[PDB]
Amino acid sequence: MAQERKVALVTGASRGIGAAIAQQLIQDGYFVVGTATSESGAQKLTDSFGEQGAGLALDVRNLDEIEAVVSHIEQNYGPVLVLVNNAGITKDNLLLRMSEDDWDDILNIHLKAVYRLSKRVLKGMTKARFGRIINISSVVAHFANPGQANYSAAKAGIEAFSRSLAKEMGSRQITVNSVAPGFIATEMTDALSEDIRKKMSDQVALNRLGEPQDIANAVSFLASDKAGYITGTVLHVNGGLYMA
Amino acid sequence: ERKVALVTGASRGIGAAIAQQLIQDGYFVVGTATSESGAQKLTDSFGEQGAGLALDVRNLDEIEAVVSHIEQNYGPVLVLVNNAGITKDNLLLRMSEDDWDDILNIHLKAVYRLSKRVLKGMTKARFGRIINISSVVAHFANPGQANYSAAKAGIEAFSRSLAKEMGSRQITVNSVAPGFIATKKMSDQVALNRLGEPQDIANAVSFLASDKAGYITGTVLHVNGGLYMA
Amino acid sequence: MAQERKVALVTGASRGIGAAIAQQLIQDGYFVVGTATSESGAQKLTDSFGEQGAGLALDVRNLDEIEAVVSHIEQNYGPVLVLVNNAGITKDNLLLRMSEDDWDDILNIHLKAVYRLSKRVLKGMTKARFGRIINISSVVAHFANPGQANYSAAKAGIEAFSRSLAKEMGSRQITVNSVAPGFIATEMTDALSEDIRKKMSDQVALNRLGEPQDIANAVSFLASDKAGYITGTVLHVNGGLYMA
Amino acid sequence: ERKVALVTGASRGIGAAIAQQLIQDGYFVVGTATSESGAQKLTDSFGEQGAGLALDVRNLDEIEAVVSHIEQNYGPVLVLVNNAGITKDNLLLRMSEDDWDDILNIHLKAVYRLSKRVLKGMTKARFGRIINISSVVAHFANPGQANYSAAKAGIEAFSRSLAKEMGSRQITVNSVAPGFIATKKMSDQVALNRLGEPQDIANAVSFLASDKAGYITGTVLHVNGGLYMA
Ligand SMILES: NC(=O)c1ccc[n+]([C@@H]2O[C@H](COP(=O)([O-])OP(=O)(O)OC[C@H]3O[C@@H](n4cnc5c(N)ncnc54)[C@H](OP(=O)(O)O)[C@@H]3O)[C@@H](O)[C@H]2O)c1
Ligand SMILES: NC(=O)c1ccc[n+]([C@@H]2O[C@H](COP(=O)([O-])OP(=O)(O)OC[C@H]3O[C@@H](n4cnc5c(N)ncnc54)[C@H](OP(=O)(O)O)[C@@H]3O)[C@@H](O)[C@H]2O)c1
Ligand SMILES: NC(=O)c1ccc[n+]([C@@H]2O[C@H](COP(=O)([O-])OP(=O)(O)OC[C@H]3O[C@@H](n4cnc5c(N)ncnc54)[C@H](OP(=O)(O)O)[C@@H]3O)[C@@H](O)[C@H]2O)c1
Ligand SMILES: NC(=O)c1ccc[n+]([C@@H]2O[C@H](COP(=O)([O-])OP(=O)(O)OC[C@H]3O[C@@H](n4cnc5c(N)ncnc54)[C@H](OP(=O)(O)O)[C@@H]3O)[C@@H](O)[C@H]2O)c1
Repeated sequence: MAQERKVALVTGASRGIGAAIAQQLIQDGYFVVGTATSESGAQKLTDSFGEQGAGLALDVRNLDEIEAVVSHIEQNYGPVLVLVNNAGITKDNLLLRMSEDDWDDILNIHLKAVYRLSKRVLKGMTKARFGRIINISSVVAHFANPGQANYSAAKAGIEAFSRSLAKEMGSRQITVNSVAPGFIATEMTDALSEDIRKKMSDQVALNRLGEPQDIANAVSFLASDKAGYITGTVLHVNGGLYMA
Repeated sequence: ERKVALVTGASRGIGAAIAQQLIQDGYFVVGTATSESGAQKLTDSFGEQGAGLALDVRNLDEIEAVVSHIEQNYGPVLVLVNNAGITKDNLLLRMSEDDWDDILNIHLKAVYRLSKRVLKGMTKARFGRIINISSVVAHFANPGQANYSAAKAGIEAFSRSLAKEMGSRQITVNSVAPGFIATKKMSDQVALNRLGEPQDIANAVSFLASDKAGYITGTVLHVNGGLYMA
Repeated sequence: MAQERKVALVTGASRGIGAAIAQQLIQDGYFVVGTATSESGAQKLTDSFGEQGAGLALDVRNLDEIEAVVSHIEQNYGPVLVLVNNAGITKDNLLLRMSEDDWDDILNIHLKAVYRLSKRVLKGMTKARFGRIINISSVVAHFANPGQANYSAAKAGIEAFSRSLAKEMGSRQITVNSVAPGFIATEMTDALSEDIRKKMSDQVALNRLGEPQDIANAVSFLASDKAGYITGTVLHVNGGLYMA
Repeated sequence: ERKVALVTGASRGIGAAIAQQLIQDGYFVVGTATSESGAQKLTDSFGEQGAGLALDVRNLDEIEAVVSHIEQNYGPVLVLVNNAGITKDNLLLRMSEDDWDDILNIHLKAVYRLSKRVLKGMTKARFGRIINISSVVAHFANPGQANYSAAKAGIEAFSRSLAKEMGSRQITVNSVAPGFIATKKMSDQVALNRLGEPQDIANAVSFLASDKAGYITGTVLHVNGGLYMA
């Protein structure tokens, strides 16, 4: 029997936020394809999802890989009808020490990848007259952070891209939205001290760090029928760290 | 039994959809109408999972009597949805003091009054949801609606201040800003090329009132089909 | 000889920001009417402005006073063509201790006064096909501050009011804008300790408290021909305390 | 002598108005064009109060040569106005990699590159103005402009980050977002019921580059006639 569930593609699904998003979309009833940067990582995803998802190796910096991955999904599982752009890294530096590579690599991994993957999935969504593109942004696209001019520019760019695309695709009942996490407990915050986590949580109105599941819950909502009249927005999930 | 939600203006439209959805979600819903007859209709619709009460949100005495009644009979209000409203549009040159004041009182003052009155129960519970219905026109301005736009924008700023005050007690305070909701030129302005339905707003309120939105506070959730985008 | 300069009305011009705005608009060439809450305060303003302005007593809570003041200006100096809504106070309290009076008095002094004064001056601006309404808002209408739910609601309301009015009056070449100060050195910050002023200035990107003249400079710009294509905006003057 | 301003794309339109205004304000203005012929025309327009240089902001080598030349011959760049730009609009389905990349490079990458290159002189002076020309469409979205809107929104966020980095040295970093500027259906969307002129933008840049805006940093100054309001 053929794969019959709607297909979601979640980039960077190995851990933390990406992993929680992938698992929640599986629980919601999607067939989930998740990506990792290595075959070994991809195989781990495959095993975690069991027979309701697949893991694929992908470096989102490369158009040929993006095209190959989506073609593979279309040929084996179905058209990508939910796209979650989550994969990313940071290369922080004050501008006076921010190299051409530091800049280009971050813009390519974040903003260029959103452009490339969004463009590649539009045809299938158009034919379906259904689609969800959900981009993971950051509180830092709103609240200024020194040392992250590259990351902030990319994430803000993604939000503006999302608005333009939402206008273009709305008549096909495709929604395009962003989710902007605040302080979410991840590998990186785990590496910080208890004292610094307390300083962080004191700035959050809710007085605690969030969890990957909080971001998964937002993505889940946006990907659902409960959010069909929401498009071109940023859904802030930061515990009142930043309010708009 | 269940946690109690209070939904103001639950007789029809958006409020009715919200009240019915929160019932389906598992809340005991107290819905309000401006008449005793409207309040009875709600009691009859909700049956065992809710109650109807008459309330004019312009009046502090009624607000205090209504919440007291709920506390005596059903339990503390742990989800407050401030939805009751009207419009009295006019270009500023034709906008009377009464038209200004009545809109500010029904929308913004009521949010201040009801929010203040429910804080103690939420604080004791270390749980709460205050969900205020705003509007797209608090962002995308419309001539003739200076009173309504001022009130809804006020509500949003109120909500941010209160979110900061109450967050440590795990009370979230948020706004939902509907676009054009059906109660051709309009739907052409919307990216999705259709008007919204009350259920679209109920769905957003339902999300916010749930554990799925436990880390969301002080925000505006825009439900407008791409009529206005941030 | 009759009063020939364009007339500006600046509410609460006794000190700090209001005083600096009034004096700058005089330097710009306006005839400035400033207000104070007492006759004694009004007389001080009269003397400070010399023969290029007037002081009038006004409590902006009262419609009859607002109407009387503007009528007086029209009968003696000219139509109000620049309106600067600056007068105000705070009555801070956490919501559980914020009384009906605390709420009503702040909404009336800030938002109702803007509505009342704006409405009262429109006819003269309409006839002139020139007008500037400039409302003094606050960073707190944007950046959440506990204890100021009344003040934040009023200032945010003023900004939304300004947008609606800007749409209504734009075809008459009347602009309606707000200026949102951050940490400005005033009587109130003078009353704080050196330590607390240092904590404040550490949060400002420019690493210092602003001065009343910084707000006057913004108001001056908006009231000028250099800002004739700017309407319905908030001009933030906070040294990068809050960025949008 | 005077403080040096660099204005990219000063040949015509908004950039030309900015360059002429900054001259009137008292800056020595270095303006740029994409050709040697265009650069000569600027040198001739500016006379004693400015110079023209050829620059394609897509190229890092040219950016570095241009600023070095200015530093050798005129003084450190203390006011940088990033204005040079083009559009390559298309619906996303027809937007090629080249059309994406070229817009990102000319707009956003150039702002990164030029800002980085001028920091040292501004830091030494403990004075600086970086003024980036954005656009209303970074806020009020337009179909067909996903590349341009992404770049301009990126520029604004870049500007906020840099404003935080450089503020202690009294360097301000701000964006000016023009609406429809003339270079009927359009002017009906504008509250002021007319298109803007290049001078409206020059006036806003002039304000920001002056001591009258010494406490303004990390902001967007909207100059759009009420086409889009915050
Ligand atoms: N954590 C937070 O608090 C926070 C706050 C704001 C925004 N965000 C955003 O939320 C998203 C999740 O971030 P995170 O902190 O959870 O990340 P993370 O735990 O570090 O995970 C990174 C993921 O992205 C993948 N990845 C890295 N480089 C890649 C490339 N070139 N191509 C394809 N995939 C690549 C990684 O693959 P491998 O595992 O195979 O290396 C991994 O799955 C990001 O977009 C981030 O910017 C997070
Ligand atoms: N519809 C839209 O497109 C739209 C867009 C943006 C925002 N909103 C907001 O959504 C909310 C609901 O709007 P709607 O379109 O559903 O309105 P609606 O269909 O006219 O319903 C109004 C409700 O409020 C109640 N109400 C009116 N005045 C009241 C008072 N003084 N005290 C107590 N209750 C009162 C009414 O009670 P009775 O039935 O007893 O009269 C009714 O239940 C409002 O806050 C509105 O501003 C709506
Ligand atoms: N200072 C800051 O850092 C800051 C920050 C954000 C926003 N703001 C805003 O900027 C404006 C200036 O504030 P400020 O702190 O400079 O004020 P301030 O120095 O305390 O001056 C208050 C002024 O308003 C007048 N006033 C008070 N109550 C009045 C009433 N009922 N009717 C008429 N006039 C009245 C006072 O008159 P008398 O002198 O006769 O009493 C005085 O001239 C205000 O709107 C404020 O909300 C200031
Ligand atoms: N016009 C509007 O309504 C509007 C609205 C929003 C934003 N803006 C922004 O305002 C800025 C100026 O726009 P405009 O309307 O004045 O444009 P314009 O009249 O077409 O002028 C463009 C300028 O940029 C230069 N330029 C183009 N490509 C370049 C490159 N690769 N390297 C260096 N310089 C280059 C041109 O030089 P040559 O003369 O040598 O070709 C010219 O001086 C742009 O950033 C634009 O995005 C304009």
